Amino acid sequence: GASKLRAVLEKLKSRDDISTAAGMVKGVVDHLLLRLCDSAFRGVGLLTGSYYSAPNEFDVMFKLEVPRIQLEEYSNTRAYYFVKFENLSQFLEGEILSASKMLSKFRKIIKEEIDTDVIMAVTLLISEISVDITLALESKSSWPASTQEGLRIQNWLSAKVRKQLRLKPFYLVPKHAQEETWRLSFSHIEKEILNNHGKSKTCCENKEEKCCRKDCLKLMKYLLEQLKERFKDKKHLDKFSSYHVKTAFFHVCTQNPQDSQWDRKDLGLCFDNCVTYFLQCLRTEKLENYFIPEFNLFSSNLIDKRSKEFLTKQIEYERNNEFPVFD
Amino acid sequence: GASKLRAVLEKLKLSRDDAAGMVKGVVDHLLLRLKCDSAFRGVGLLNGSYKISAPNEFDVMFKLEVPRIQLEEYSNTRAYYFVKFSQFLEGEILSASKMLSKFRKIIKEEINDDTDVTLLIKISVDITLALESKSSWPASTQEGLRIQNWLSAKVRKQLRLKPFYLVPKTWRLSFSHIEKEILNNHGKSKTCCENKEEKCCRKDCLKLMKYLLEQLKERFKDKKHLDKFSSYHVKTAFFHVCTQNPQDSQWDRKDLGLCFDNCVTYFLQCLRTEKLENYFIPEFNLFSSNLIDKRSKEFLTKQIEYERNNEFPVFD
Ligand SMILES: O=C(O)c1cccc(NC(=O)c2nnc(-n3cnnc3)[nH]2)c1
Ligand SMILES: [Zn+2]
Ligand SMILES: [Zn+2]
Repeated sequence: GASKLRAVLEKLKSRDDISTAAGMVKGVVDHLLLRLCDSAFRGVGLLTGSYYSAPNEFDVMFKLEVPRIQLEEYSNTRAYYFVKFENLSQFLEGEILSASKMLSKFRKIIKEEIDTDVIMAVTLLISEISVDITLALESKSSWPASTQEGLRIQNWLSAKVRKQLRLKPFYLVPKHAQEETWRLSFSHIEKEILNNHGKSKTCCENKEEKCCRKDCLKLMKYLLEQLKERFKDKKHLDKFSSYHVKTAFFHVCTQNPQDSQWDRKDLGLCFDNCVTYFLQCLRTEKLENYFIPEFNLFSSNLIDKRSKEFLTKQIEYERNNEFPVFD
Repeated sequence: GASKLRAVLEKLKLSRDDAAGMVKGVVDHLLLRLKCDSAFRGVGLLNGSYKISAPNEFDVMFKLEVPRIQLEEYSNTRAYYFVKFSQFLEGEILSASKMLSKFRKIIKEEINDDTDVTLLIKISVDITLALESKSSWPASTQEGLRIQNWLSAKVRKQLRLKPFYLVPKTWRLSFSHIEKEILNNHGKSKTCCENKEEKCCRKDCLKLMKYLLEQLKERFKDKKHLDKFSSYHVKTAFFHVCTQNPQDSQWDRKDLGLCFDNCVTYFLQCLRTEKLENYFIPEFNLFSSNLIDKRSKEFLTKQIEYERNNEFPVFD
């Protein structure tokens, strides 16, 4: 029953509709970067606008190079940190850097340069299409000791690649934990190891090496969004996001490191295994962050078992009926 | 027969411990005095080590980013260029003679602060200055670096967005950085030579053919028939065979004897047909009659054919 999934893939490929709309966004973003003329946002750049069933919604991240940072871990929560440190000290509240103040001037300088308006990091609605903008510090120092045993790809993309990827800078993003904390972000690494997906360097570059990894992730996200929309009336699925399903997908990738276990003929079986693993994470309330292995996205402190037991029930019914949410 | 190949591969690994700290400190220190001068302000050694049977001889390159540069090719050579962009502009062109003189002059000054002058210390490291250009690579490289069936097209695109380097010789193309990259990341699989199940003999094949040429260059040191051949020819031919043999299973270290034989065979086909294209500039034949004459190739050919016919007595 894999043709119904490829029929979904066929309809999912809204290909030109996102291509023509991204040009309108490119102007707004390029017309946003010049105005942050600010001393505070001098070295601000971006991180190819992403688009996680909604071709009219975008999210771009604005990198801000911050040199000579030093991080204090919050409270054994290995993903949230305080930031310490030719000098810029407006938001420097004592020694910790005020995330709320630093985000306020970011919202302020952006609201000045903006049928384009702003909603309550930053979302806008141009020409009636929305763009989420995110502020991120860049630290070219070594990755925090909380990441050392994460990104277990040595058996899949090789240890030589993992050492190379950990040479790259990491990113911190304002995110409360109960406030004034920044969270570790490796979205750039996620982009890297998704477009260089295979164990073979020529994977998917020829008909004999066509795998179904990207297609499995796309259906995982599509399944979640469809059910997130179907049950919009209640809020049981509001705490789930495509970051969870893509983190689970990465754990299936390190579990099945060979390209032979991802042949496009076995798309139905491979996707069935991807759905099976995501359900196991739901029931056991365990899905470690791919880069911070001690950070549990599915801990009871973040999502309650009632909402996971609801998501599990919906997915189990879907798999047992050839996924009607696709119809 | 492959037992003898692994024997010299073993003896070639014991001569590696002796060593690279003295070379590293002197190259580090002299880079500070280079930033003293404005012309060398952005200068920087590019990755530190370097014949193979000569452990006391190194070769370093010094990258100095020259920006916003227009290259115009010297009369269809497709590999030598004039650098049209202020101490060394003879005309509208620059001058490697004036650049290297200012290089060798500034290089001379700092040295006198037990090292003579290529700086002999015993060991003697050779230094090379390279122009860096982050611009798109010249059109002569358009059909070179044919690795899309071996290391994929994505890797080829990623390598070509890296800068290309020019070296005084007119200035000639140099892709030594790209050579090292594909050498230590050599397999179709990313875990090639990283586990017991995916162990290839590509690197061993390159070391053997280099040791093959150097030893015969030493044996016939007086005949002057092989002094024009260099390890860059061996490595260039090795890359072509890697293109001809993309799959890692065609490089199983179970078949080191056959893999090395297939390497010397291709190298001999280049010597006989007098064609060895530059791996990056396919229209630049290193084995041309204007460079190496036929008598030298025929002598090198005959010497390798006898060697392979007798299980390489030079490897003793
Ligand atoms: O040109 C020759 O026939 C020749 C013969 C012997 C030695 C060298 N010189 C090098 O050691 C070299 N190292 N890289 C290159 N190279 C790069 N792209 N084209 C040539 N030559 C050149
Ligand atoms: Zn693939
Ligand atoms: Zn290998």
